Amino acid sequence: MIDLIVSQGRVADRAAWMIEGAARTARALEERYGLKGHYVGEPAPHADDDWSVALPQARETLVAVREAATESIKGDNLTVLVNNTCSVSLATLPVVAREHPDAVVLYIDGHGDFNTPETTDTGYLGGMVLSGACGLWDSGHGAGLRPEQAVLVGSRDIDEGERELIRKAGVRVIPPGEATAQAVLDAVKDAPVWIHIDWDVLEPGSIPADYTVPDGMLPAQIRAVFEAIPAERLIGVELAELNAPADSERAEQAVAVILDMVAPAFDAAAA
Ligand SMILES: [Mg+2]
Ligand SMILES: [Mn+2]
Ligand SMILES: [Mn+2]
Repeated sequence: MIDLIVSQGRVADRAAWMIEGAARTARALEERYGLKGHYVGEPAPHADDDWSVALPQARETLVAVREAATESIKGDNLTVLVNNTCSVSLATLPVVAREHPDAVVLYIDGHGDFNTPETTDTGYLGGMVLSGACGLWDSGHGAGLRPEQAVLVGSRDIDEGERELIRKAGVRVIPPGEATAQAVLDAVKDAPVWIHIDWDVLEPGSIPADYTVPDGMLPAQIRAVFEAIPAERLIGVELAELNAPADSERAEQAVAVILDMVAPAFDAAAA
């Protein structure tokens, strides 16, 4: 079955509606699969604070997400986190790597999220998530994820400094035009799999752009990844960074696309 965990506490959010987007996504999953989410954390307004300020502010939410994710990973169900920001994964990825040292993390994101305190241009915690989990810097919530076990999927237009940190650490990158289901399966080999998704990986707007080559990943490419990962091997899935206001038509349309992408994996786990 499925364990649904929903972050609703601020974790460095610089966007206005990602807590609301997480809630609406969770609601759609509850209605479709007959689930009741475990909601963690208290909302707070977005702000452009430095990671050194935002990170301590988020400690209570991160600790609570860590303990909820730990219980789920140790059990028998599919762990599904609907997270406001990628930074929630500073708490979950060290758990994944500890409980499943052989897991491959598919970090599906238009960005690398591999900055350190020394290299970040913007101070944003969300751009430091994968490097933190891999121990390039100390988030205060552990590390232990081998960069050799992390695969960035859909990332593009990466700052050349950050791209060299990624390369030196051994993180593989599969850009959108290479990110077929088979390309992703070849990267995973026989490993159990954790999927982390930042929706900015998706090609914006124009749903049937039939005569142009997309720069981002298409919804069909994400679905093909969820179709291809065997249910027995899937440890869990994180859905992050839907920026859409509560009760907006936009949020209703967005979660319908999300449910279509994740259905192969979630339908199988619910059986
Ligand atoms: Mg499980
Ligand atoms: Mn991200
Ligand atoms: Mn991103």
